[PDB]
Amino acid sequence: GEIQWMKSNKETGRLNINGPTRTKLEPSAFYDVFEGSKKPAVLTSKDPRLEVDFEQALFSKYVGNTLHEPDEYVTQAALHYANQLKQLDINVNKMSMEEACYGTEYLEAIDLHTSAGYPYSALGVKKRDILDPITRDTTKMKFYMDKYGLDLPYSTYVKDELRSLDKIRKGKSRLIEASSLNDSVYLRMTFGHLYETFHANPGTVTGSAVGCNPDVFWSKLPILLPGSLFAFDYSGYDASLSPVWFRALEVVLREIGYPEEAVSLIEGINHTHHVYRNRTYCVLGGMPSGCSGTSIFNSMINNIIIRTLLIKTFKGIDLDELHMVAYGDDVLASYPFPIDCLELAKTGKEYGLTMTPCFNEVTWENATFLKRGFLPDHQFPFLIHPTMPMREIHESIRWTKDARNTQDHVRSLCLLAWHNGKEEYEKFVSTIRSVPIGRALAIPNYENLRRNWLELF
RNA sequence: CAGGUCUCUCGUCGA
RNA sequence: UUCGACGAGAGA
Repeated sequence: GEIQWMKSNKETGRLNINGPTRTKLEPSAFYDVFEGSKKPAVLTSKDPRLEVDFEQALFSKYVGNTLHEPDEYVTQAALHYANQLKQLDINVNKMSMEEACYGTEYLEAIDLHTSAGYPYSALGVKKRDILDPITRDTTKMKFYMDKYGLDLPYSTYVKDELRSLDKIRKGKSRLIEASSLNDSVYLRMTFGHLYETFHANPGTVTGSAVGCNPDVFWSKLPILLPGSLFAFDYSGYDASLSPVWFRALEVVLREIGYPEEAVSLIEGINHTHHVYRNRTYCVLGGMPSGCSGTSIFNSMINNIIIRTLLIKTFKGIDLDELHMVAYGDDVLASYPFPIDCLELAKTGKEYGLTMTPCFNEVTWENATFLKRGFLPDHQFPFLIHPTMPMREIHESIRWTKDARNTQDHVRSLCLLAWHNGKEEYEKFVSTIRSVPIGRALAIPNYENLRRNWLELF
């Protein structure tokens, strides 16, 4: 992905989208008793902690484009993935606007607690001023889709969140491309049922982990991915995607029977306009993260990428012998034979992909997925714990958006940490008990946590 | 008053 | 066990 041009809003006529510059994160009741080095991200170029120029850092991720267009390897990869998807019988029909707006069983209603995007926010219209969970009315929605059309620009904002200390001085905050309500509605209408299918089917048919629950999914993976394991992460996945991957995504959607009217929306996300503050810019390539279907499309593309890199790098691959699941850029995969990932990553560079783990042999003992390790339980080794490092839980507990959430916050971290074992857990709970606010919390005991988890099977 | 698309899990109030 | 509204945490 590559920024094509960037121009004044006075020159493009776009209303300006200016978000808040101050963080909602503040030191928690446990800032003092736990060690950590993450801080809230830089949100303005004025930030004292900055050691670089902000806006060049913010946009440095768009590292250009390479292939615009499938070679035969991309093409066979896309069709193998698309053929796999056929067993799901995805309904390529349009969703009503009412379903796109207000939800179904496997499609959540549009989130009424977040911005309505360009132009509404600059105009002071909120989603809840257009959509209504009780009436379930869509005439106000249709009116505004008529008034402002489709293919509106994405409102860029900096994500308020913790980052590593390295990424503070280097202005390496992450961007949110807020979707306009109009585009959310239209991409939900045309792809709602695909979303429904992917949400109801985490696994190795969709090749997607969206909708999994690591507590029980981790024990399912060694069955789902038999044979030898490989994996990697990517440097700046969404911004590194060249248009060829969006043209492959269109082949896949075509093969499962979408009409061209639907398939060509994908070009409307491979080619995008964004409004950051007072200036407009335009990107070719690259997934706009806040867009509808972004996690699903990124995972589909990832299935295309892996297959493409398999058959271009080695002779005599049988794609039908590949198992994989992706969650965005995160990949876990298996093949009857060990796969040289250093070689794969190299091929990935020929397509603009910067892929990252030396190339250690991937084992269940060292693999990670969704930032969790894998650790067979001692009593029952056919049941696998998702392990989250204690450093990350320590970093989390030192901050708060509202002291009213301490119990929920600390409870949620307890359910993540215990998988690291009784010793590490009791040390965690004990530090929490070392401040008065810690002593007031309801904290489960490891044995209860372990028994509850054991009973899930 | 603002700051995306989502998943899971937990909690609070109901059925 | 299941379903709705709201809040939270982690992950993508």
